[PDB]
Amino acid sequence: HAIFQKVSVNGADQGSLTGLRAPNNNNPVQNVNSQDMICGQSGSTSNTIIEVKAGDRIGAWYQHVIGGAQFPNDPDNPIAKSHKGPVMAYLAKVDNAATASKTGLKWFKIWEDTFNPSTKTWGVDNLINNNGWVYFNLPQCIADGNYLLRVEVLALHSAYSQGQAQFFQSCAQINVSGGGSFTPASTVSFPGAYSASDPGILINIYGATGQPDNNGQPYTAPGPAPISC
Ligand SMILES: [Cu+2]
Repeated sequence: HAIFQKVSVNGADQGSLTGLRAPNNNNPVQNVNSQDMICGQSGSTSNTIIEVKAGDRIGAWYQHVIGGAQFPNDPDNPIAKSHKGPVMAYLAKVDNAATASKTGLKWFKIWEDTFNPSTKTWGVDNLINNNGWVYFNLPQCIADGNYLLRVEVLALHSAYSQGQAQFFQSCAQINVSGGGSFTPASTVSFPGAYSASDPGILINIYGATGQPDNNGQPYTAPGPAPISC
């Protein structure tokens, strides 16, 4: 249970919920065919469009609730340690990131932090150690203009049952300057890109000793592979 609620651009804090379409509650989305998969549950919307340069170091901040820890010494801030899973970031080109409908967009993945089998480290593990932040560079080649920036935590602690994987998503409204001429060869739909039966969604991550180490096996994140310039 956590909410993507803040963006940083090359270390510059943009402010809580500034430029975000984020849910009001930290409850997970579990139906991969729901419209809630696009930007999380409908909650707060911002009029701000975050100005970014292609290649910038983007930070995405998860916290247990809106504003940080739910209470002093909250053990589930930024997110419960049991919630092992990947973190993924997608882009969708839109004309107007402040007014565009989240429905029917053409998404492509730009980054993911999934699972390292030799270190037994999940993307969520890195999120926790970075105090809720996940860091990734916008591709140098993406074209100028407005995008929705979709960041997604997929918690797999009870994903061994159908439809029980937990998704925590929000969208950031951005405008890219100094970009290139990249257009994705292929795009995916949200909802639609994920299926409940995907090997990275319907999965038992627990090993011999009951640890969430995926039995040291490689993990296949759902959706397309990250694009390359
Ligand atoms: Cu949770």
